[PDB]
Parts: sequence; C-alpha cells; structure tokens
Amino acid sequence: GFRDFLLKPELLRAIVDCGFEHPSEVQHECIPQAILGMDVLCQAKSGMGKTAVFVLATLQQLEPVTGQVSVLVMCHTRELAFQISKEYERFSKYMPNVKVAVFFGGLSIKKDEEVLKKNCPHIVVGTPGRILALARNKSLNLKHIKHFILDEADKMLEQLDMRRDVQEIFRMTPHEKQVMMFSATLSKEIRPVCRKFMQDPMEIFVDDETKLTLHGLQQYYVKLKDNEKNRKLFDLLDVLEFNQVVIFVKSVQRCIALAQLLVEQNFPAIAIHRGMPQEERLSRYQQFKDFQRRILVATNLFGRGMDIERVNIAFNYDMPEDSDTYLHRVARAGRFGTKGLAITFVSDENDAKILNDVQDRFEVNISELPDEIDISSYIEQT
Repeated sequence: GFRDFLLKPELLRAIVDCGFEHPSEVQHECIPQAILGMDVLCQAKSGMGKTAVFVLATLQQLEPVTGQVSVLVMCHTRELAFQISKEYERFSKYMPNVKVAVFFGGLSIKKDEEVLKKNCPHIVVGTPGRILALARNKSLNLKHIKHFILDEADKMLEQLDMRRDVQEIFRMTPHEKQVMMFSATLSKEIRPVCRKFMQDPMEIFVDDETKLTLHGLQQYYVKLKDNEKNRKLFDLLDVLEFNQVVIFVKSVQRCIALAQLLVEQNFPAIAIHRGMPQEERLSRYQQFKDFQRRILVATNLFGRGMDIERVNIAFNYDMPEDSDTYLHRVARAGRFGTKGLAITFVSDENDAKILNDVQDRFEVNISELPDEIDISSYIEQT
C-alpha cells in the first residue's frame, strides 16, 4: 500500500502496525509531492487519512537534531492538536529518538516551558495562541523550523485575530522551509495568506468523499422506554437472523455496559467507544472482521461508512443526535452488498422529532417494526 510512497522502512512497519495498507485518495495525491519538500495547498475533508499525509511526509524528511524543534504543526482546536500528536507518536513507533510534544491552553504554560528547556522535542504541535506565547517569551525557539504545517486553515485564518498571530509565528521561522496547508474549505482568506506563506504550491483539491445513501435498505423503528430497550433488543437478537450486528449507543458508559451485558449473555461482542486510544479503537474495529455471529457495540466508528459485508443489522439503540449521524451509522460501502436492515429505538417524544426529521432529509419512510421480516430483504445471498 504505502510501500509505493517510498517511505523509510521504520515508517512502513509502524503503518502496518496501525492496521491499514490501503492509502486514501488525498494521500495518493499529496504524499508524493509532500515527501519531496514541495509546498502544498490541499483542500480535502477531515479524516480520510488527511493528517497522516503531513505526519508521514514530515517524519520521512525529518533530520532529527537534539534540542532543536524542526517541525511546527498548528491547528484551530486543541482536541485535533492532541490527536495529531498521538498520531506522530504512533507512526514514530520505530523511530526511537524522534520526539513530539503538544501545547495548548488549559494547561499551565509553565509546564510547556519546562519541557522546552529540559527536553525540547523535534516536533511541536499546538494551537496558535499557546504557540505564539511560548515563542514571544523565547521558551520556544522557532529558528530551526524546516516544516511549517497548518491544519484546518480555513478555520484558523477566518478571524483576523488568529490569522495575525499565525503570521507573527510564521515570520519567526526561517524563510526557507516547507509549508503545507490543509483545509476542508477553501475560503478567500487562505488565498491571500498563502501568497504570503507559500511560494508556488502544488494545489491539490481532493473531493468530499461523495457518499450517503439509504437506497435498497430496510428501515424500521420501535417506540419504547429505556427500561425496555435491553429486553426488546435481546428479543430482537433472538428472532432476527444475522452474520454480524452493529449497535449504536449515545455514551461510553452505555457502550461499555451494553457490550459487557451482551457478552455475559453469551452474545460475543466487542466495544468501541470514543473513550479509548485511536490504536485501541483501530485494533478492535479491525478485529471485528471475524466470526459467524459477532456484535459490535459502538458510539460511532469511522466516517468511511459500514464496510463489513457480513454486517446485516445496524441498531440505533440510542437515537442518533442528528439526522446526519443516521446516514453515517447506516449505509453500505465496502466490496458488494447493498441490502441491510436498520432498526431505531424511540423512547422520547424528542427522538421522534429527530426520526421524523430523517424521513424528510433523505425522503424515505421508516415504518414501525413488523412481526415478520423476510430474511432475504436485508441479507442479500442467504
């Protein structure tokens, strides 16, 4: 997969360890030029292995120097800065001397200062505000920066205030270095600042995945109190036939409890919730590619959409927050298989509103669950 990207062996091993030897389109279009030190302006769509583009291209060109920060990555939200760093750590699994740190508000800047004095990293990730503050006070020397990366450019550059800070941070770095910008949207603010930031960038515009359909799919709902869901769900798992099931819940506490309960009821199930390291979520999801019955209890997976041929039933044990989560939660997108069954639990006079909203957006009707469902209307070959 990534072997054709001509990446240091240690990077390929870590990539194999993260469980995916199949590059996305944004990567096929960006990693090659990125790897060569070319400036890049890429308008894509979060996820899709977008940040892996700069994490990899950057690790590939990294000329590690103790005490020197050679890579600066900035983005708008601290959760994304946090996530981008854990990813640098992951793909850096076999590059023992490579160092990374993330900085943002919420934690005492004095803590960021120590790290920079005692054990400066080669790679820094952070939000503009905290980065600009650490630079101004000299704690962070940005004079050796060879790779300047901006993620969520549109959001960072939208407000005059943050764009100003970003331009101040920029001027603090060597005029000669590679600069890359990734933005889900290409506002007429990035266009200006880029003339300032980039020279003659490779401008790459990857699409917006183009998906989201409920065609040829059986969809029903059941109204009941949370008090009944388990009993209903369990009654249902006994009647309905399936190769693999997916149950969506609202929280982590709920995911952990339901999964455990199913497991104790001889209903082999794995749990995947927003409250565990990406590595664990990625590993567990990957694992869920094997068995004759298997059940996955999740709070939400990966945007890619249901890609497990054998998954015949998607449950909304908890009503999706919005009519968009539904689309993602339920929809085929793998090799073959277009048939599937979707069942939603309605316990609130509020869920209905959300459910009623769904039938409009995609203009499809979701009936009340019938006593009889033809096994072949939602399970294609058997």
